[PDB]
Amino acid sequence: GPSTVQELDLAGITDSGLRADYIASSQLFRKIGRGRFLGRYMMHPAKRPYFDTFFSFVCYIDDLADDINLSVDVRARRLDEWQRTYLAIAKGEDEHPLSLSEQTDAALARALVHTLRTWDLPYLRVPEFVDGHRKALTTYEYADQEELDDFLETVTLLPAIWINQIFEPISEDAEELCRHTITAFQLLDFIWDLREDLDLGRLYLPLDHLARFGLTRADLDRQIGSGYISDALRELIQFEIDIAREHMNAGRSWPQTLHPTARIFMETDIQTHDSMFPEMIKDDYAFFKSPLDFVSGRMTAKAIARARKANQQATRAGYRIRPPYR
Amino acid sequence: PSTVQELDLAGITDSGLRADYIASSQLFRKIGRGRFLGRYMMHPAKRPYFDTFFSFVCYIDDLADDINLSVDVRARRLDEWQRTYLAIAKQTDAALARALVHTLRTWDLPYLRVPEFVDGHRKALTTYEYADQEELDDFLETVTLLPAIWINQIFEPISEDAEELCRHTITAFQLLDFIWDLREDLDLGRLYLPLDHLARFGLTRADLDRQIGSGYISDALRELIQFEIDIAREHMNAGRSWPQTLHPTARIFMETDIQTHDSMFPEMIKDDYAFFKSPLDFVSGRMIPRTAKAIARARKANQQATRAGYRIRPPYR
Ligand SMILES: CC1=C(C[C@@H](C)O)c2[nH]c3ccccc3c2C(=O)C1=O
Ligand SMILES: CC1=C(C[C@@H](C)O)c2[nH]c3ccccc3c2C(=O)C1=O
Repeated sequence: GPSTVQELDLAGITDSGLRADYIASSQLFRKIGRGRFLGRYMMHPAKRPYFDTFFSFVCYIDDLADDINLSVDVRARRLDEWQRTYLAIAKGEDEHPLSLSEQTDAALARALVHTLRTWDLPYLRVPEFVDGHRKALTTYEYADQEELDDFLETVTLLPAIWINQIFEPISEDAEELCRHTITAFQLLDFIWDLREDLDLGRLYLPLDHLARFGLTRADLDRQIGSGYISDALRELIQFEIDIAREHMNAGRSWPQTLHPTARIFMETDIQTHDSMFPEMIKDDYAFFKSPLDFVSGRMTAKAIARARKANQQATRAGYRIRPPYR
Repeated sequence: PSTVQELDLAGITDSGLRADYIASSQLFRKIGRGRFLGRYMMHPAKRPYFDTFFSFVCYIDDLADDINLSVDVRARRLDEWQRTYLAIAKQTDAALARALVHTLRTWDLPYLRVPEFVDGHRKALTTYEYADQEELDDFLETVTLLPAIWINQIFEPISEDAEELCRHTITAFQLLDFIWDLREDLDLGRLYLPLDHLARFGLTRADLDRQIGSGYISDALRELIQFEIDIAREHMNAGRSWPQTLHPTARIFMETDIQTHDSMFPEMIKDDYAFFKSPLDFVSGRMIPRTAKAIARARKANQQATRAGYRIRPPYR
């Protein structure tokens, strides 16, 4: 964009090879993150290379894990291939990527290592996130909350608490409010995608939550999208929504514990996910009874103008991003 | 107004067929990534057909383009989808295929020629540049214009001229896409501007690879870019009246699509082609205010069509 050179210059990212990897990672985020990419313009320009690269990493691994053209075994192999490339770059054994996928892997890895080391994040623990995705690929149900927490801690919350530091907290409360907020987002995703995930063979609601309402997995498979849900399924849906609400409410202060330059982004992201609640609930949970055809809370202009002012003011008040890793 | 209610309006009552349409519509929602967002402007009774057709084009495009698979594996997988389709024309693979067959037969389209579209993607897999317009035309004809002239029929033309206006318009959209996504296609190793157009200005692929997105472009590259833009704009101006040759229910869809693509030209040219000098920051297929308003006007125009007495195409059976 008209400000990409401004962004890399403000961050002090001047090596020509490193700049190219940041740009490649940002373009990959544009392509895969799509609407999420526009959130970059709620961030301070000097912060955007790191915001882009971190989101790019999470979105890209998601995309490998979700690619409908690959079997689960081929997805697991692609995750292994990315992890191998990442670790080699992280350890300085760097290989020489040949294929397009290998080149993409390596460019993201090089920018990511630099981003994580810039922010004193545990760059050598990235494989734990990847392992969590690889495990999720062959995990089709969760017996109880403890089992679901394994997925949430490794796939959802590990990267969340890392980007939380890039948001530059101003109070010690931030990590815990981060965990509640992103948990709520992730639980919202499970509820919203219930039909699709069930069609993929995956139940992200804990089996003992179904048991509490006398329901089996087969009950859910038959009813979601069927035209009819039972009273017991309505109460289970309401149960899971209430869990999401409580996490959203327990994390509501998160934006106020973040640097002013990250606050509008997360205020806007919270509002966007908040809009999922009435869409799933209204018209006696019509969302779950039929495949509905509508433009949802996503598929942001006002926020960007407010952010542009907030970012200019931050700079004039002496905001200075920390220097890039050498 | 749910997918179930749209299938009801279309008269599609077979339970297995309905489930196949629902699957094709869910797939389109999943993978579409903002392509064909005008789907929301179509008359609800026709959405099962449009969603199945778009799902088909998106799915094959994405499979051919997925660099998580080798080119050789993508050719095999394209070939396998081809053979499965034809076999059915006589698991999500079979659902899409059954819905596609039914959509195509409902509209008197040559449903047995679907493999020519798949096979054109198969051939482009191993093609990384085109010597001239003639070689590029071979690619346009099977991958781009073959499905365009089929969905044209589903738009219910009111004049034989629709097919030619369709060809002009979609050719302009496709050419525009090559220019707009030049940086990404180059990164993926694909040059969609014919080699002899480069030569006209003394340029090689290395020049484009070096300059696009670098902060600098040469006068020769400016000229090549304007040359390709002029070709696309010529097609856009020739095909622009296409909606006036379509049933009124299809007009806001294509009027808005034409207008959105027409918006791309000044974005690419303004400020001395700044578009080509830095990395792209545009996200395609988003629900901007313009589009939302169009969907609102289309809702009212589709209700007017029904009040005027719009007979729904009888589904194939
Ligand atoms: C930073 C961030 C994060 C943290 C991420 C970059 O690691 C996030 N994780 C999610 C899991 C499911 C649904 C939404 C999210 C999100 C966000 O929306 C978000 O802004
Ligand atoms: C019907 C249709 C079509 C016809 C397609 C459904 O066969 C189309 N082909 C394209 C190639 C490159 C960029 C845009 C298009 C489009 C459209 O935008 C469109 O509406």
